[PDB]
Amino acid sequence: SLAPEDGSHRPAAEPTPPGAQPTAPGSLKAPDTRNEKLNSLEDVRKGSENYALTTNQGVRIADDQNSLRAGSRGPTLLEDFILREKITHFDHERIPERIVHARGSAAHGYFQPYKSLSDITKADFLSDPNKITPVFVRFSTVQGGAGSADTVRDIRGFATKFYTEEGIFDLVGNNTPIFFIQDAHKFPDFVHAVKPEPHWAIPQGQNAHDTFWDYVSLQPETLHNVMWAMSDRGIPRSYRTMEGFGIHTFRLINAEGKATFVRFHWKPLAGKASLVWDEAQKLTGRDPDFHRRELWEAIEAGDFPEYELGFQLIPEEDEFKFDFDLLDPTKLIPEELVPVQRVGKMVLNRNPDNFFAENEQAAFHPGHIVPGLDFTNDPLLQGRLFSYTDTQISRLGGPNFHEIPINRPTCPYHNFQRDGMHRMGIDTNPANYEPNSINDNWPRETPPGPKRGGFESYQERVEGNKVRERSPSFGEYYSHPRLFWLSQTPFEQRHIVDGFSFELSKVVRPYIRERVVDQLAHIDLTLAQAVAKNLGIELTDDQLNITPPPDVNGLKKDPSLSLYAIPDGDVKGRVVAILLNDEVRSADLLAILKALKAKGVHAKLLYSRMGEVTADDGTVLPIAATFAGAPSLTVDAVIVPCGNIADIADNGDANYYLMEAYKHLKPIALAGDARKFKATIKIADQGEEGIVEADSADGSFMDELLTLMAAHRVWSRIPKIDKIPA
Amino acid sequence: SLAPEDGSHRPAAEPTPPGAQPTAPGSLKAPDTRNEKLNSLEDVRKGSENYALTTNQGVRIADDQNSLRAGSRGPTLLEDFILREKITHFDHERIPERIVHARGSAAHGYFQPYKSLSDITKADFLSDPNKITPVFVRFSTVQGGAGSADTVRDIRGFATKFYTEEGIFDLVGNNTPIFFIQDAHKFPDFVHAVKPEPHWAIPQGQNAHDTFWDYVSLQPETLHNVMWAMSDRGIPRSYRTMEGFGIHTFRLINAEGKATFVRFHWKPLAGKASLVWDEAQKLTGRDPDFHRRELWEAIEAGDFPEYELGFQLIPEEDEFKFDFDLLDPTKLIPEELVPVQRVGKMVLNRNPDNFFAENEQAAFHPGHIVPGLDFTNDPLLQGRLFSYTDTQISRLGGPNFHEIPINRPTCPYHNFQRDGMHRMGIDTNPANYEPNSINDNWPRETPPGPKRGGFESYQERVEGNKVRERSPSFGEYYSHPRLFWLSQTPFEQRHIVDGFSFELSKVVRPYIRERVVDQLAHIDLTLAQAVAKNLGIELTDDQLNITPPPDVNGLKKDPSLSLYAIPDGDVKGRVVAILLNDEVRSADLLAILKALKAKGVHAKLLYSRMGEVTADDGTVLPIAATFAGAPSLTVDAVIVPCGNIADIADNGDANYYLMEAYKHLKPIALAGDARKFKATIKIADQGEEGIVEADSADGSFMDELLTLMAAHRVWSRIPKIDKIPA
Ligand code: HDD
Ligand code: HDD
Repeated sequence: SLAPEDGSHRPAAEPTPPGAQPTAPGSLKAPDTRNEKLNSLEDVRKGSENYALTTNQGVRIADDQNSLRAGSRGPTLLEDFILREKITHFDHERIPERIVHARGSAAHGYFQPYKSLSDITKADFLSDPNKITPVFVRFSTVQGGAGSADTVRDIRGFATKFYTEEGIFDLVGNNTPIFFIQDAHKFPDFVHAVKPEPHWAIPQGQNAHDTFWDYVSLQPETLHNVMWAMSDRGIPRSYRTMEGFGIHTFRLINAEGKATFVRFHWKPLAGKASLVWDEAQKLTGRDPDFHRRELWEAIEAGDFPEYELGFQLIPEEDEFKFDFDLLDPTKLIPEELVPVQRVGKMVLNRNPDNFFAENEQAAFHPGHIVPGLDFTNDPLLQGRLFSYTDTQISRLGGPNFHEIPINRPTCPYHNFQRDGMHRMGIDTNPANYEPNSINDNWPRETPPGPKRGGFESYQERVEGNKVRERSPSFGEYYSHPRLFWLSQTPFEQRHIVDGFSFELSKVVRPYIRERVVDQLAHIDLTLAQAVAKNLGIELTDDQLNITPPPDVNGLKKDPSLSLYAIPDGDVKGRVVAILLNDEVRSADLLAILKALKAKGVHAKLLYSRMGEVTADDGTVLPIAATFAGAPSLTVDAVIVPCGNIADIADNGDANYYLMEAYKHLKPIALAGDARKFKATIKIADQGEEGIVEADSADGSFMDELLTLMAAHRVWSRIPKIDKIPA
Repeated sequence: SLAPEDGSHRPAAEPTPPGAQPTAPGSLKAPDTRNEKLNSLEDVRKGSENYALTTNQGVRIADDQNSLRAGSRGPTLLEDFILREKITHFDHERIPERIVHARGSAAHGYFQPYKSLSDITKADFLSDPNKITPVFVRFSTVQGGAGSADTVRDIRGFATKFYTEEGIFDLVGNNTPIFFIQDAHKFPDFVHAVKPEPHWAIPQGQNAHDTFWDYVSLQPETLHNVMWAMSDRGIPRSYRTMEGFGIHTFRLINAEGKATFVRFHWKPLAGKASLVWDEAQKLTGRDPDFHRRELWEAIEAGDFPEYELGFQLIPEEDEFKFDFDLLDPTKLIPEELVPVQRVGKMVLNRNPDNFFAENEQAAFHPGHIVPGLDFTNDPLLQGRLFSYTDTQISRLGGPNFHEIPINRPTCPYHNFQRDGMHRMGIDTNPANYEPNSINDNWPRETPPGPKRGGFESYQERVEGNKVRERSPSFGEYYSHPRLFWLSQTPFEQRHIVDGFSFELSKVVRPYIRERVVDQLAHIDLTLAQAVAKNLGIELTDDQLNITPPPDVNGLKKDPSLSLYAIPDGDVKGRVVAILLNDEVRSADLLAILKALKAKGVHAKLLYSRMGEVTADDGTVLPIAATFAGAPSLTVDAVIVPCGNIADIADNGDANYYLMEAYKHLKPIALAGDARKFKATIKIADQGEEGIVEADSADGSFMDELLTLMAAHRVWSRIPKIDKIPA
């Protein structure tokens, strides 16, 4: 036996906080969590304990340490079938990554609606508040490869597979409410532009290069989503703290055949929260798997990601009531004009067992709809419907990708389709066609109906010539970017300016930067001037005189577009670094941890080495990480208790830890002699908002810190940070 | 026309320093760089200027902006073949990445021997110093995906495809002289252990995780390459500044049929140089494409990567003369015992045109040898021979991957093989079998001979039973790690310690850390105690009393194992950050740029914003990047000219710039009022070795600076950096 005697190789099969236990496969970690999809994957789950090592043919292997050779220093023999099976399988492990959104992290969960929506849709998964629908959700970036970093600036994908009783419904969204382009025909162009440039394949995971800004400068329709991407929306703190949107207008179809237009929304119940750019960038180097890790660990801890499904609903007769086209995917529907009606709740409560088998192989496709939904003519949606079926033929090896376990419906599926690579189902039907008499025409078509009926498209009127033409109604590019800008707080505006300025600095051809600044002058002259200035560009007289675009249906702002305008902080599942010394004051530590535990906030105990330290009273404190190994990038706040402060006062790493957290606007709390650390970050004797300080770590020292954490970052600190060399 | 009037979209077709011009495909950048292989690709290069946009079938496209739809707001029509072709090709762009070494960067060049080697090898490419062999070289990391970061801690791959007159020879090596494991049967185990863990696919590009150290702790044969990976060898400054090795003993065979044992080496003519860990890790976040960028830009600048090919030659009668087995790929041959004969030089002088077509699709395989070379019984080599043919069947789509342009021989190739997916050659031979009379038996076998002859294996004697058994002569695991350890400088020793300490700190299961510490105590107690101390572990008495392993054939060190013991700095191609201010002392800048130019050292002008600044004498200085956009991580030294130092004196980014560079041991030079920056980095009034300072930037100031740059980093500074919060 290689396992240790004390059984410490095996993670506890119960919820534990991040870092307490090694992470494990979801069905070993949380064996008691179940839903109908997880249950149905049981036939393909393979265990391992107490089984013999075999070939794939079931032959027991005696020596898995050597090749077969003629003499123990001799040549390897071709007859070594155990070696060749094992190397062959290794040699063919990889499958193509997704063309876009290659980088992504996934979890199982469930959805339930709040009430029946049968008055507006016959969709079965929305028919009954008791009806629970298993889900599999994959979150992702867009641009980078599967091995790229999580906390890049990019759009995020938020893809949900609902395993309904009437088929698979995939809701394939992003974390911003619009897309960059209007017609699918341009997708390979846009994607080629944002992707690594084709001569040298640089840069990975970054829009900060010439071809992307070239495209944008020439295609003003992209400016709306670019504004989002340049805002702090482009750097979420967690997949748990971002919004999701279906982007397109789709249709709900009720049992009377009435169509209602709908846009889909996901509201994060843990609230909205983003990083700051310098933090996000550095974090791609300190922990390129930060969001993937954070997601897995939240679930293992029982901080399950929760989201609320919502619908913006527009009657058919209201199609033309707005200043923009409902079918234009570069246009959002302001919540001030059409509120989001709450629909149901989704909880992600189980990690996969095998990342490749469940996550890498999952195929999501927005054409996968169910009776009670239908499409519209949104010409970007329209082209999507072709792609997500097509791409699976190479990515997943052929037309039986629905038989890969994670993709299988849990409801019945029967039809006359046969064969194809790696065909699993063995059909016993004497007929493989219809109509047939030799099996009495089974499986049979089902008329549409109120429930359990066949799919019928809504009979929308089509009238016009066969044209490759953009609708004139789509030809307005600035008003939405402007509404977005005006809806942001002043610090969010600063961050947008600085996103454009940093990205444009990396564009080598100066005329591209100028053409982008010219485009910004059409959206807002304040934004345009602030960017221009950071680039050494002066606006012309002409540019200074560009009339701003009209407001959107009378709105001069919509605060639902801002991350922070309306506080919606949740501290549960956030993390605090506690910087230890070799003689910690235990009364400080007890108080800190007790207050954190009460609010569901985790802690990591840091020191200059691993092992343990002993507190003043003899208490042994296990160290999670070093200052350098778990940098401030990875936590939401930092607390330093009293003790032997001299032990760390001249530690570069410990000082720097505070400077980095200070710069990135995080709450910092210092107790007793840990107040000495005020010098390092240049805090006045009388203190400042965002630095909590006191003789000892209570009375209200933890309440104040916890209040700063609910506000996420100390925005008021922003003018103070250019000073600090961090 | 969309290009700018002044033609600044197009980079000059002449060598230019990094950042001076946009980078370009190699045949547009260096159209007159030719070699036989590059010329032979001309049939497949496709241009673009002045051609009409078409489908793949050659049909001109009128509107590449719109799908075809029934009405300009109507549905997309299935008959849109233009859209579907474009989206189909997009949907299938990706191919499986390499199972290992997926991340890599490649260039064209040539090789030429220094003298005829026909005394020891009939290999045609080694027959005449005037024989020029085109080459294609791909450098890589090992663990991470195609999308992961360059400056990770990893082994690096160094693969060279020689397009010889008698066949392709691929020399498929790494940047350390041994591998982790003895027998190819264990390669899937080792690789699964090092790769992201299967439940959650974390971590990317890092050995710093439980499963890797689990394997290492249980397989002491790994310890030798583990030591190299934990040293600064695991973090090269550049693919130009690392060694390459074939690892295995192979054979040269001469025209008389005499076999000589050979190990291959590549010696970098730019010298050996590595980053420090904190810089490397941070650089994976600031520029994950840094090595790829730096290789491409060196070649565009004319800093061609050059390497000397070297052979360690051991006569057949000397097979058993050492105290390790020549066929054990975890053992190196110390150059103190068998010197490296320098045999030729390879120059990398042209970048690819298309990364995907030339780099991603390149197939290298060590079984691709030519008459004059042969294999040995090394059980790791033996197993590789199977893998590199097998893996291309999925990765490159079939058995015709040799017809992919970058992979084609430039010499004749004719045989009876036919068909296979994407067969390009159209065979006219009446026969597809031999022996045949219908084509008079052509193409025909060729007897082996001194030149242009067929391949015959060296008739090595085999005697032994069919066994799966490790040779007992491979059962020694510690003496090579020890020799490597003892051969490092004191500062390289500290970085090895820090390497294990950092990595093991991230292993969650503490017993794994302990088991690894125990292994180190079988190598060297000093090492084992220093790593234990960082982990909060105490060695027992038993561990304190483990006898060290014996010397290697009497050697207690070999300075050729160190990166830095023997000075071999070359500053050509290195880069310095010059930090600007809004009134630069122009006389300082003239002197600096002049001295750098003379040594081939590049410069990047940095400021708080883009655009320009104007010098005291009115010279207009273009800014390359901001302090934040081109961090000190990306440069070899920092110089700060005099001028209006007040302008940057209080800029946090400029201050941090100097702190970061100082912490990573880089030379810093400060002229006139720039010396006010001594305060940010805590430098005593009467100066410190590694900080160049003077009233102005005279001739002596630049010589001192360039002398430091030749020593790569200021190792004496290491005790000062603990103090610095950066
Ligand atoms: C016409 C092509 C096309 C266009 C216009 C879009 N996409 Fe897409 N998308 C794909 C073609 C595609 C794809 C090529 O089919 C992918 C890559 C691999 C795959 O399975 O689907 C994909 C993947 C993909 C994923 C990852 C699903 C997963 O995690 O596996 C998400 C979240 C989206 N897309 C979301 C969007 C949104 C919100 C869009 C605009 C509203 C959008 N896509 C436009
Ligand atoms: C038994 C399997 C096996 C073993 C023991 C090794 N490798 Fe390997 N290697 C592969 C199987 C393989 C592979 C699966 O066939 C790869 C992956 C993709 C490809 O085309 O070849 C590969 C790729 C690969 C590459 C990248 C080539 C390129 O850039 O495309 C390098 C540099 C090496 N290997 C070097 C080594 C060295 C120096 C080894 C030990 C001395 C070694 N490999 C052991």
